[PDB]
Amino acid sequence: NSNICEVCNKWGRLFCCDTCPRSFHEHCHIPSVEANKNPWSCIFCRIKTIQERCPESQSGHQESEVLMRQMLPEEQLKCEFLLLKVYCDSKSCFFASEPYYNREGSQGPQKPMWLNKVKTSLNEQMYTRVEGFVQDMRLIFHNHKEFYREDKFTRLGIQVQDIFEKNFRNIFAIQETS
Ligand SMILES: [Zn+2]
Ligand SMILES: [Zn+2]
Ligand SMILES: [Zn+2]
Repeated sequence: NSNICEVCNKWGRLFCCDTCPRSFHEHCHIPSVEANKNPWSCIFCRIKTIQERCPESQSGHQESEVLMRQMLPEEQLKCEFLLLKVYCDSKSCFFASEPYYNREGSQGPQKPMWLNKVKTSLNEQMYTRVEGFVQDMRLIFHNHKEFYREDKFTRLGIQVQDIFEKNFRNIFAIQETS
């Protein structure tokens, strides 16, 4: 196994996947690494199994159909994995914890949102459709862009949204378009 967390790239108290060489901090993996379970397989491996069991699941889909899916166990896992992919980028730090807003010439968003809040919401099974999770994720970056206006810091929201969107299209097998 790797000797650094797959998500944050640091060493520490690491749990190793039995079916692949990746390793994780307890609360870096999503869901948090399970108490017992020998052997244990990471989210990466669980996602690869879904694909392998239903090869046609990789055929293109329309975003509108994906959003309307109910959050059955496979969709729950796909959203957990998508969230984890965002935490894998170091720029996610800006979006992880609860924000506050006090900048001359700007007003804070009406509905603040952050990654740890989406993570708690997934853990608590608060989303009934994929659309609820995707809407909160896109709201994180939209709030950032509107608040930071012409400050160059706005770019961090564009960057981390691009990671989210590329991974959304991959994980949910969105039909490729020009
Ligand atoms: Zn970690
Ligand atoms: Zn694995
Ligand atoms: Zn099949």
